[PDB]
Amino acid sequence: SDTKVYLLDGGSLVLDGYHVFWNRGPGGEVRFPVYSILIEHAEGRFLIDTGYDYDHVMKVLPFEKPIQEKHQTIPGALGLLGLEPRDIDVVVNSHFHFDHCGGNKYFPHAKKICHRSEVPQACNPQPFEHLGYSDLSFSAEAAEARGATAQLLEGTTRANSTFEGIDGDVDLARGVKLISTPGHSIGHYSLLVEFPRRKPILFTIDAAYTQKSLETLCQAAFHIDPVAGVNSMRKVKKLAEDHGAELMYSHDMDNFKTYRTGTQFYGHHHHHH
Amino acid sequence: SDTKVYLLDGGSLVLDGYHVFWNRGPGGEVRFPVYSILIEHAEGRFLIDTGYDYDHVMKVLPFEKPIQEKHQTIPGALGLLGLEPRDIDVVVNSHFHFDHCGGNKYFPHAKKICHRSEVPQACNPQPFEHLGYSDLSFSAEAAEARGATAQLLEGTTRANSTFEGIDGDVDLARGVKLISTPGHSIGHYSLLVEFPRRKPILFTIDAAYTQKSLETLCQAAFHIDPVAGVNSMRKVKKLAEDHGAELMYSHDMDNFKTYRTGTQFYGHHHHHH
Ligand SMILES: [Cl-]
Ligand SMILES: [Cl-]
Ligand SMILES: [Zn+2]
Ligand SMILES: [Zn+2]
Ligand SMILES: [Zn+2]
Ligand SMILES: [Zn+2]
Repeated sequence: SDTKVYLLDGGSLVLDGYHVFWNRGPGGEVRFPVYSILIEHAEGRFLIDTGYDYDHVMKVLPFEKPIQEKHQTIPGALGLLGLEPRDIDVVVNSHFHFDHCGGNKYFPHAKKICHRSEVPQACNPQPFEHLGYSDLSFSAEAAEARGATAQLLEGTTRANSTFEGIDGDVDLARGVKLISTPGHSIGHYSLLVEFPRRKPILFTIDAAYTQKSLETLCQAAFHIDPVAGVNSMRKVKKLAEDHGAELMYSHDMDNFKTYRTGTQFYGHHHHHH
Repeated sequence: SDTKVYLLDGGSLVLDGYHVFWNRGPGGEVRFPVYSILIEHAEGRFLIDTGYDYDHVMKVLPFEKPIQEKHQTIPGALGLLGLEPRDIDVVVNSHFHFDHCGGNKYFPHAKKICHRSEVPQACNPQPFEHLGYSDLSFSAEAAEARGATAQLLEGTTRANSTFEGIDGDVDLARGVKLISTPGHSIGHYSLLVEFPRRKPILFTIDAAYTQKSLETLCQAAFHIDPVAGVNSMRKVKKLAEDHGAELMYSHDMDNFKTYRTGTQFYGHHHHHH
């Protein structure tokens, strides 16, 4: 069956404008959305990222003032589509900052995929990365390494939280490509989805928070290598041009309000014939 | 004659707390001092850094709300000591962000020294570095490369604005060591001054803006490589321990108010014998 993309609306968080636009700002509170990307594909149901865990943010990062209603948890968002976590075959994480892996705990049955460097980074991050990598409930191994086993959902084991590590640009499935875009994090991935009858979508994820971020090459203040970060923005600019792909950003409220979420999706049949 | 250090008070600038403490903040306007370090040495008078140019900041970065009185320009500060720019034999720049090289224009006669990578960086900086490297009046070559020859003081030539490039930890003079501390910028240098009868001083310069910055390994948001930036903070922590050196920070108002400036200096005779 034809590839469809559903965006799982995961509520919102707040940072300073200086967090969102490194050094440029302007300052002041900025609320931004968090979402995950569900692909219904011939080869299976693939979930890219799993949003944030509300209790985690309220305990560890309450200054981010999370707003997330019951339909904006991963199980809640899947429920809107008549699905449950057990329906997802593969979970892919762009990276393991807390706002992209907070729902992994619900998928012990799924195959898990991430960049090869990301699990080791969560186990032993740079000192300035501890708060980004603060939810280790996605990995028994990383939780153990970080002294955070108390975060683990009951039933989580090393066996059911082991990732297949990947590297470079790689095909997840037919017309679904993971685009290596490191800098924001050591193994950060963006996502390119191709369709049978509409143009590709390039999900920048955290390689570019907002359209303005890309336009100005002003990345987020959270990064491990801002030189890599800029080069990954250029890679994204070009890949979208070269593919005629449409760009969708991770944490851009104005743009997010134009995005289909919930039961609305990308990849409609055309009724041409 | 015995080594003496005079701090040239160069007024102040404002940034957001998020600029000063990368990602940690808190936010809000923070005013911080800018100073240069004059060493009266047997081998000559060495000036490390030259503060900011007031007209440059008011034209290019007015949001930094510069305050600088006439005795806080480099000629003004030297005047407090009965000196003029012509009295300085060697100018060393820690790096070429505008707040450390704005007074170089006054020293065409002096030998100039900087890290080998810093002039090329000013000529062609990373896109996110353009505003840090925004005053090119210290170099005819860099001004030309950046389309900024209008910034040049009359009489400035390639001949009299050429630097001797250095690399690694190197002795500028007896008991004066330039400590390589890259990360904040590609060729950033800190400074260690040893005396005949008091403990060394390690001037962190921009490797650590404030005491709190060092204590928490929270560097400034302005950097090119934050991994290098942390490692340079560790190098500074250790070198100070190993030397029993006293730490002095670049942009720390609370600490700066305890520092000797103007006619007060470090390196007094002890009257013991
Ligand atoms: Cl569509
Ligand atoms: Cl003294
Ligand atoms: Zn992130
Ligand atoms: Zn994110
Ligand atoms: Zn600097
Ligand atoms: Zn500075």
